[PDB]
Amino acid sequence: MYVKFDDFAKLDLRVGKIIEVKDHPNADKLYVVKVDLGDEVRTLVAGLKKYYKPEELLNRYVVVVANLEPKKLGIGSQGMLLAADDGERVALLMPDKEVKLGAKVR
Amino acid sequence: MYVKFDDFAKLDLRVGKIIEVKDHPNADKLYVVKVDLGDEVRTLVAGLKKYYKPEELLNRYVVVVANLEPKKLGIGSQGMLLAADDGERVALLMPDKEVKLGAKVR
Repeated sequence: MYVKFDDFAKLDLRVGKIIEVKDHPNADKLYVVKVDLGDEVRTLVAGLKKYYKPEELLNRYVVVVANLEPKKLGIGSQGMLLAADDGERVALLMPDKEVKLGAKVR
Repeated sequence: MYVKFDDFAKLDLRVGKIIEVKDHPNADKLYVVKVDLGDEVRTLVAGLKKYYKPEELLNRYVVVVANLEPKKLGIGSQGMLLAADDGERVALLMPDKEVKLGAKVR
């Protein structure tokens, strides 16, 4: 279903860096990662335990929907990391080069 | 400004592969690329002439807002490739691993 440009612009996609990956004590397959957006530190709950080992996620440049309305998952989460998934594999999005943390995706 | 989850779900972010990069005769800095979404072939107008040489964009796995309402830019365009930009550099988003073309980003 076609989406209008403003419907896209409403989203604030930013580039961030995962600073901490901790296990979410209150959910089996969720990780509680902290993302560094340069001016702020978004801590969000992401389900990547099944596809990523903490060692892999740390220091990774990821893409997050920064302005997603805060939620309580267990623990407080704000935003989500984007990753593609072809029903089989799950692969996080990332810039092809490094950029100022908090870089606007458009 | 907080965005509701459905406001995010409205968008169809897909992984695609750039099959062709041609110069847009009717605009200085625009490229007219064709993206392979696996089941379809989205041809969209992207302004990357300034940051990417055709040789670099070809065979690249990129992320596109598939369901963006078709537009006439000059030439017909549907959707747009996502790239981060810290006001200086411009870096396309891409999966960290390869995935079925047309893979849903979420």
